[PDB]
Amino acid sequence: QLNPESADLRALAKHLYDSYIKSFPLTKAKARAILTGKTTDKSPFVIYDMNSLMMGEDKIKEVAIRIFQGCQFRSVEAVQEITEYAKSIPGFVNLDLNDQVTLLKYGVHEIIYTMLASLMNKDGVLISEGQGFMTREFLKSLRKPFGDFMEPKFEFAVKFNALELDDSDLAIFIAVIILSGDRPGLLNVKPIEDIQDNLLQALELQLKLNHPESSQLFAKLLQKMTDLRQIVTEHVQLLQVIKKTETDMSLHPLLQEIYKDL
Amino acid sequence: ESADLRALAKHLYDSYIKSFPLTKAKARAILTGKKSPFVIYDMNSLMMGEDKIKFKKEVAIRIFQGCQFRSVEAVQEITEYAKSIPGFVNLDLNDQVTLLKYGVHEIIYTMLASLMNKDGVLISEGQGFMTREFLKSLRKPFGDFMEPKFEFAVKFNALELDDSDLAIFIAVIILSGDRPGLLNVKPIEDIQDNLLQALELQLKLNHPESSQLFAKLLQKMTDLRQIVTEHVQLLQVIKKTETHPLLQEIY
Ligand SMILES: COc1ccc2c(c1)c(CC(=O)O)c(C)n2C(=O)c1ccc(Cl)cc1
Ligand SMILES: COc1ccc2c(c1)c(CC(=O)O)c(C)n2C(=O)c1ccc(Cl)cc1
Ligand SMILES: COc1ccc2c(c1)c(CC(=O)O)c(C)n2C(=O)c1ccc(Cl)cc1
Repeated sequence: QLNPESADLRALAKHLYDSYIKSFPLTKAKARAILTGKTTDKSPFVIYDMNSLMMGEDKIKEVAIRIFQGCQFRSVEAVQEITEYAKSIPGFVNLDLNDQVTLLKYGVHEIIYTMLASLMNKDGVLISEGQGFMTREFLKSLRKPFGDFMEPKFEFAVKFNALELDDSDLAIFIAVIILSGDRPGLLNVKPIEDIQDNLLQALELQLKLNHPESSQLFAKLLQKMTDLRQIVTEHVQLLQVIKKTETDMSLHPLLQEIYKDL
Repeated sequence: ESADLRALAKHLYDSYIKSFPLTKAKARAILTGKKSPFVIYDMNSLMMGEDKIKFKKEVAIRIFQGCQFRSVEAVQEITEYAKSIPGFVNLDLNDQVTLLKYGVHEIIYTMLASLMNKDGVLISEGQGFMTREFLKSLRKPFGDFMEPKFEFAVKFNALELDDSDLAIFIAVIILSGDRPGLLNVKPIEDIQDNLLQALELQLKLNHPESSQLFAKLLQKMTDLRQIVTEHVQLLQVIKKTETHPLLQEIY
């Protein structure tokens, strides 16, 4: 049943889950509760058009660019949360400082899209800490350059969410993503792969115990990692179109460094 | 199932051995040193190997075209192999075509790695060895079409997989249920599910040593698809060169 090796893996899964809850205010469990059905101030105000958007700004704490800026800041914040979480991953802070930067530089967006799926269903996405919900249709109808940014995330989210992972699963998966080893520019790949192998072992057991009847969930989840890369690249090219189409459009420095020479 | 997975593994290996002329074991012997292949390291050596070895104006272009000739050949070998995978033939015909159309490229690079090392690649069934430098020394954008494969190969070969491993991995690549246009994704995923179990057992029995090799191999699929997207890119750019009708059709 349980053994010395298996026991260390469960301890790691728990540590990671506990750190995950402490680092990310809006978990998938909370997201799903708001999306499925409640009464408490859990019910989100829905934005599906210009007027409703107008209304949401009064109920929630051109539009194309206003949505852009809001989504832009939330990513900066997400980077901060992910960065905080990364430090809790055993051995991560002990690695060469440059590699810590490299790992974050490349894992941050893959993680952002992974967790964003937790806030999405086929019809829309929770915003402003769960207070609002912006429909998929509204986002897809935005001015040419802007109405093409979210669909690819929704397409991914609908399929990824089909795996039915919960937060304890995601906590370990997110750690695996960060501690890659095949990221461009890494100095000491060995120590990084040793940590990842251990996280992989933890994720494998975690999925088997939490999802007994889900055959090869582990392999299916790992394959999803390719969907994430695709999302990142595609997103980058779309970002380049924006930089040129809206010379009056900014872009937070933090995000700008992540994308530099990516 | 313990035994049902090994039967599947053995079956794929046997079929893979029969569908693919040059195996990794075969190529490895030839690559490290175990008939010394003709080496193409520069222009004159190529020219010599052409009439001396006999393969099948402007070198960069002819080399690029030879890559296509071999790719098309490989496709038939892969198609035949795909047909030996249990369940494949019973799938909707259009899906089979969809799965092959999107999978051959991934498989081509996977297998191409078996014939590469950090210094070059084995050509024309091991008879030759085109050097990595000669390839990188090609002009226009041609001196950069093989390099990404080498970099992928270098990383992929580090897993030290053997033919029996690759046989199952290649079947997994073919039965990808996320290919665009599929009409009945279920059977495809049910087969890949069965193949993934077989691949997992195979890697644990064949390499007790390397921890999480199964997971590491699957992560390599991220790399593969990038090599492909990237390859499709260069191919379109190449579509901007002046320097048949029936051949252009075949390819
Ligand atoms: C998945 O990408 C998005 C897209 C739109 C977003 C957000 C995130 C967040 C943040 C979040 O969801 O956590 C908010 C608040 N969005 C807004 O709709 C918005 C609307 C008007 C203004 Cl002025 C500013 C922001
Ligand atoms: C959670 O995933 C996303 C999705 C879209 C994003 C971003 C992050 C970031 C932040 C980043 O990429 O670091 C920017 C700047 N996005 C946009 O360009 C954008 C354009 C138009 C609209 Cl309507 C909404 C968003
Ligand atoms: C699985 O599909 C392929 C695709 C391309 C290939 C090969 C196999 C092999 C392996 C083989 O042919 O045995 C080689 C050597 N490829 C070349 O890059 C190449 C380049 C220039 C010329 Cl002129 C000829 C071949």
